[PDB]
Amino acid sequence: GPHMATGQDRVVALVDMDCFFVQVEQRQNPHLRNKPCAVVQYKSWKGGGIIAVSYEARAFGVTRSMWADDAKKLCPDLLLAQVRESRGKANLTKYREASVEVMEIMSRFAVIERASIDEAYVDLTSAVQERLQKLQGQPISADLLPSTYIEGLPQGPTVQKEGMRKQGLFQWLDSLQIDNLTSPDLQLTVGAVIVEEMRAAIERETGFQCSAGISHNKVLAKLACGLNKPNRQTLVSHGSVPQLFSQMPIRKIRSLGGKLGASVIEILGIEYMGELTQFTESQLQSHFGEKNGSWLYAMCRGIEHDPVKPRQLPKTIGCSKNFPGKTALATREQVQWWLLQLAQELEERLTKDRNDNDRVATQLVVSIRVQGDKRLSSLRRCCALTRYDAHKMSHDAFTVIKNCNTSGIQTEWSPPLTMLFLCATKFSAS
DNA sequence: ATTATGACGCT
DNA sequence: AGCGTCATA
Ligand SMILES: [Mn+2]
Ligand SMILES: [Mn+2]
Ligand SMILES: [Mn+2]
Repeated sequence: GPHMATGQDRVVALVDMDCFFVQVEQRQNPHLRNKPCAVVQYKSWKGGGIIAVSYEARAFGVTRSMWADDAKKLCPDLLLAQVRESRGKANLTKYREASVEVMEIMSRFAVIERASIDEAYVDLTSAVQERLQKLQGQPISADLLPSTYIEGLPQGPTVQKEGMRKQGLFQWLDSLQIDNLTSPDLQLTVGAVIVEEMRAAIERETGFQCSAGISHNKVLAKLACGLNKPNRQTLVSHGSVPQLFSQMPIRKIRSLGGKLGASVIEILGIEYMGELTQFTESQLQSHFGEKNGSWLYAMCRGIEHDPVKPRQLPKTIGCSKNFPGKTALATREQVQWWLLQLAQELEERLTKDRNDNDRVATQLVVSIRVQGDKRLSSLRRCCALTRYDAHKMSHDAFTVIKNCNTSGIQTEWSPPLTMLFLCATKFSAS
């Protein structure tokens, strides 16, 4: 009774950009605006690989990881923007810099956790308490929530979609008790008001639109965010969880999209998140381990405790390139040339990072893939990173991998390399 | 022959 | 440490 924890202590939001790289290119090139559009890397192999798709183009069935030539079969008028190439490789700097624009705006409202190049979590608990004390028991007007959906509403005793959003919002606000400054539903609502303000600032100041989710933890906020994309935000209350989860495939929850989620389904013979509630914590721990078991037990009830980490900057800076099919590197001079190309991009990004962020990387990780190996990475080795010098870094990288060559004579490289990776890690203040 | 990343868990 | 898992454009 009075003692069951309900995972309602925090207000957490996740803000995620809409079709992010496409918006970055559409801002730069107005001819791409309001069009079926995609962003592609490379060109020669099957038109290049698509990595971002406008919502107009999704309507034709265009997706990420589609070759452009195949996307064009679905959408003949599809417009394309190409990722920059520098030093023989795709260079993502434009999108990393656009990301910083957005992250710096979000940071004006709260400490954020950068979770990808286009999204961040926000713990709004404190900001909500202050807006509530300002409010002075003042009801929250629907006009303060112009792009908010309330998940699960409307319900009970118009065929438009905006009409439905407003009906749900009205039912939600009508049920609220604004008299209680400790009420979780009220706290989420005020959180949503703040996130409207945040999203308006992002669009005003960058031209980019985004979606958001507001809930009591990161997993629910992430799930919420996707429910009404694009250019909308969604509030998932604690009370909405049993209905939401009763038909929610397990794989849709963050961390459960891979082998663990598949094992949950197979071992327990279930399909939906809600079905997990019928197992004891010990049962779940027995199948999935102590940590996963406790996490699942709480998660299926809408409860999760992972903190929003105060980290706005990536903690690693890496450069990677695949060499697929017949382009695999087979000579020493080839390997050394590409290690240098990667190291030069790495130096450029590291030197900028040092100036911007007052830190220095201290470890260099070198990774390669060899032909035949299914695994992402075949080998991973570290060495010291003592100077931001591309020639030193590439020479050092070569030194750490040079023994991988099964060749008898030194000039050939075998088995051929299908991936090179350089990553700077272990930052210290400077 | 999607690729280019980036965080965190295990032992 | 090195490997594996899961994730995002
Ligand atoms: Mn996005
Ligand atoms: Mn995202
Ligand atoms: Mn995506």
